[PDB]
Amino acid sequence: KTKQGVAEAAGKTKEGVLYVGSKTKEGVVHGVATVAEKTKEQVTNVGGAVVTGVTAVAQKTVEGAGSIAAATGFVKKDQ
Amino acid sequence: KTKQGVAEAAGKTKEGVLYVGSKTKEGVVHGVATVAEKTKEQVTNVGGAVVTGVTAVAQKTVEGAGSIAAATGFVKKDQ
Amino acid sequence: KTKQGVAEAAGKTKEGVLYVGSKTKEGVVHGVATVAEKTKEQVTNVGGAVVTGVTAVAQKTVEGAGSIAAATGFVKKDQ
Amino acid sequence: KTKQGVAEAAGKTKEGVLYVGSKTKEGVVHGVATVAEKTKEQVTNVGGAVVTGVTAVAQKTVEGAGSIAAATGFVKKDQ
Amino acid sequence: KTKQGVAEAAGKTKEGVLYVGSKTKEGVVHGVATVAEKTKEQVTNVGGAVVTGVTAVAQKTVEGAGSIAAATGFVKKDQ
Amino acid sequence: GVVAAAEKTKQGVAEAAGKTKEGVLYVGSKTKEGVVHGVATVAEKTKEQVTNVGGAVVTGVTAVAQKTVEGAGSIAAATGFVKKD
Amino acid sequence: GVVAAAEKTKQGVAEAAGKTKEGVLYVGSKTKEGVVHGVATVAEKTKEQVTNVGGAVVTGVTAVAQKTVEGAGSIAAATGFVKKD
Amino acid sequence: GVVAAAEKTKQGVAEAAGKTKEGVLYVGSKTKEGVVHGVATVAEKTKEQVTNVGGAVVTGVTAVAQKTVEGAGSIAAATGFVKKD
Amino acid sequence: GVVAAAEKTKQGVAEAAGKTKEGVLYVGSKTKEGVVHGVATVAEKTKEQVTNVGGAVVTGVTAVAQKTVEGAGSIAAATGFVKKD
Amino acid sequence: GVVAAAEKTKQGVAEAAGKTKEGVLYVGSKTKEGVVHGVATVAEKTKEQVTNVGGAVVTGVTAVAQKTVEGAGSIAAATGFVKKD
Ligand SMILES: Cc1cccc(C)c1NC(=O)Cn1nc(Cc2ccccc2)c2ccccc2c1=O
Ligand SMILES: Cc1cccc(C)c1NC(=O)Cn1nc(Cc2ccccc2)c2ccccc2c1=O
Ligand SMILES: Cc1cccc(C)c1NC(=O)Cn1nc(Cc2ccccc2)c2ccccc2c1=O
Ligand SMILES: Cc1cccc(C)c1NC(=O)Cn1nc(Cc2ccccc2)c2ccccc2c1=O
Ligand SMILES: Cc1cccc(C)c1NC(=O)Cn1nc(Cc2ccccc2)c2ccccc2c1=O
Repeated sequence: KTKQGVAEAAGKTKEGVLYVGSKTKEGVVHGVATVAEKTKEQVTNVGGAVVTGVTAVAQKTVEGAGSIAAATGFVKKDQ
Repeated sequence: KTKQGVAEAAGKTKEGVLYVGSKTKEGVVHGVATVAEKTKEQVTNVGGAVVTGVTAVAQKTVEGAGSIAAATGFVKKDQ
Repeated sequence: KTKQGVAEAAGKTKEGVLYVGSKTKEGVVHGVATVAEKTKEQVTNVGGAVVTGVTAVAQKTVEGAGSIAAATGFVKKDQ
Repeated sequence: KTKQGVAEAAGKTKEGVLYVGSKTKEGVVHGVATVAEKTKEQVTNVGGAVVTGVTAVAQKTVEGAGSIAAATGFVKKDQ
Repeated sequence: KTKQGVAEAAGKTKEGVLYVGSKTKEGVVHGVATVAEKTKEQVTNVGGAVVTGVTAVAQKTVEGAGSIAAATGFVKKDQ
Repeated sequence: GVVAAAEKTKQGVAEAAGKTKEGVLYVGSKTKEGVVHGVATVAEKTKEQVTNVGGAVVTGVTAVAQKTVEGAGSIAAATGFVKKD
Repeated sequence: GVVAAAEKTKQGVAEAAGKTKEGVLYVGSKTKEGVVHGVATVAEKTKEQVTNVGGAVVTGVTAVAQKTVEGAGSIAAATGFVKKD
Repeated sequence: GVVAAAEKTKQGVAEAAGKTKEGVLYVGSKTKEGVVHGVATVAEKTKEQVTNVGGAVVTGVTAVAQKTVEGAGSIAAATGFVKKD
Repeated sequence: GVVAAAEKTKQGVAEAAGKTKEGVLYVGSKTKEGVVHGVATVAEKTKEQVTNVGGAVVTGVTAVAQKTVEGAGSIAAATGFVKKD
Repeated sequence: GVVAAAEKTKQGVAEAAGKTKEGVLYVGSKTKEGVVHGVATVAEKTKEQVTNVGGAVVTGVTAVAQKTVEGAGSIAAATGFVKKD
């Protein structure tokens, strides 16, 4: 018996109005806003990596070892 | 017996109005907004990687090792 | 016996109005908005990768190792 | 028997209005806002990594060793 | 029997209005705001790593040893 | 006078506008004007008497949602001698 | 005067507009004007009497959703002598 | 006079605008104007009497949501001799 | 006079604007104007009597949400002799 | 006079603006104007009598949320002889 990340709700009544609710959020990206106004961007790239935009990554994994959620704007030359 | 990421709701009544609800969110990307107004972008690329737009990635995996959710704007020259 | 990512709801009554509901979201991309107004973009590419648009990827996998959800704007020259 | 990250709520009444709710947030990125107005950016890159945009990463993993959530703007040349 | 990071709420009444709620936040990034106005940035990079944008990373892991949540703007040349 | 020109190029765009007026636009947005949501009423034994003589009476469980642009929204109006010249 | 020109190019676009006025546009949007959602009523033993003499009475469980552009929305209106000249 | 020019380039954009006026825009936004949400009422034994003579009465459990642009929103209005010249 | 020029380049942008006026914009925002949220009422044995003669009475459990732009929002108004010239 | 120039470059941007006026903008913001939140009322045995003669009475459990732009918000107004010339 083991509980992990469990939302539990219980209610009891006889007469009237009863409301029961449960919510669970795991690995959730919520509410990302970006505004660019009159922005000047000049990029010169020679064999590299340049990142300018908006990146939103949400990952949920079970029994996963060595997982990478996001890898943005990198140069890898492993031998 | 094992519980993981479980939303549970229970309700009981005799007379009236009863509401029971349960929600679960795993690896969810919600609410991404981007606005660009009068933006100037000049890009010169020679053999590289340039990223300017909007990227939204949501991944849910079970029993997956070494998984990568997002890999944006990279140069890889492994030997 | 094992529960993972399970939404459960139960309700009981005798007289009146009863509502029971359950929702589950796994690997879901929701609500992506992008607006570009009077935007100038000049791109010169020679053998590279340039990404400017909007990308929304949602992936759900079971028993999958090494899976990649999104790989946007990259140059790969592995030997 | 073991409880970890569990939200529990219980309520009881006879007559009236009763509200029961439970919420759980694990590895959640919420409320990221970015505004750039009249911003000038000039980037010259030769074999490197340059990151300018907005990155929001949320990762939840169970039984995962060595996992990396985000790796942004790096140069790796391991031998 | 072991409790860790558990939010518990209980209420009882006979007549009237009763409210019971429980919330849990683990590894949550909330409320990040950034504004740049009339900002001039000139970057020249030769084989290095330069980071200028906004990064928000939230990671929750169970039974994970050696995990790294964020690694931003680094040069690694391990032998 | 508004003049835009582009000469001796490979890719060229020349746009000139005298007067411009933008409008309203909605992208991925939700709106709620005059919305009644989630009303629950429980009554066991209610004794009610109404005696109306030339009036406006609104009685019982009432849920009204209204949205008017160039008009008035009323629930109970007992008036008289309404004229427009 | 508005002039736009493009000469000696390979790909060229020249657009000139004197006066421009944008309009309204909806993209992936939801709207709710005058909406009644989720009304639940439970009554066991209700005794009700109504005596109406020249009036407007709204009685019982009532759910009204209205949307008017160039008119008035009313639920109960007991008026008299309405004239327009 | 507004002049924009671009000569002897490979990629060139020349835009000139005399007068410009931006508008309203919504991107991923939610709006709530005149919204009634989450009303719960429990009554066991209510004795109620109403005697109305030429008036406006609003009685019982009432949930009203209104949104007017160029009009007035009223719940109970007992007036008389309304004229417009 | 407003002049913008760009000559002898590889990538060039030239924009000139005489007069500019920005507008309102919402990005990932929530708004609540005239919102009633979370009202709970419990009554066991209420005895209530109303005697109305040419007036406006608002009675019982009432939840009103209003939003007006160019109009007035009233709940109970007992007036007389309203004229506009 | 406003002049912006850029010559003999590889990447060049030249922007000139005579008069500029920014506007309002919301990014990831929440607003609450005229909001009633979390009202709970419990009554056991209430005896109430109302005698109204040409007046405005607001009675009982009342929750009112109002938002007006170019109008007045009133709850109970017993006036007379309202004229506009
Ligand atoms: C709702 C209600 C109930 C009972 C008592 C009243 C006063 C009201 N309020 C109104 O009628 C508001 N109104 N008035 C006028 C003008 C007018 C009214 C009556 C007769 C002649 C002219 C009007 C004209 C054109 C389109 C809309 C409207 C409008 O909406
Ligand atoms: C709804 C209601 C019930 C009972 C009492 C009243 C006063 C109202 N309110 C209104 O009739 C509002 N109204 N008035 C007028 C003007 C008019 C009304 C009656 C007779 C002659 C002219 C009107 C004209 C054209 C299109 C719409 C409308 C409109 O909508
Ligand atoms: C709601 C209500 C109930 C009972 C008593 C009253 C005074 C009100 N309030 C109003 O009628 C407000 N109003 N008035 C006028 C002008 C007018 C009214 C009546 C007769 C002739 C002209 C009007 C004209 C055109 C479109 C809207 C409206 C409007 O909305
Ligand atoms: C709400 C209410 C109830 C009972 C008593 C009163 C005074 C009010 N208040 C108002 O009617 C406010 N008002 N007045 C006028 C002007 C006008 C009113 C009546 C007759 C002729 C002209 C008006 C005109 C056009 C569109 C809106 C309106 C408006 O909204
Ligand atoms: C709310 C209320 C209840 C009972 C008593 C009163 C005085 C008020 N207050 C107001 O009516 C405020 N008001 N007045 C006027 C002007 C006017 C009013 C009546 C008749 C003729 C002209 C008005 C005109 C146009 C649009 C809005 C309005 C407005 O909102």
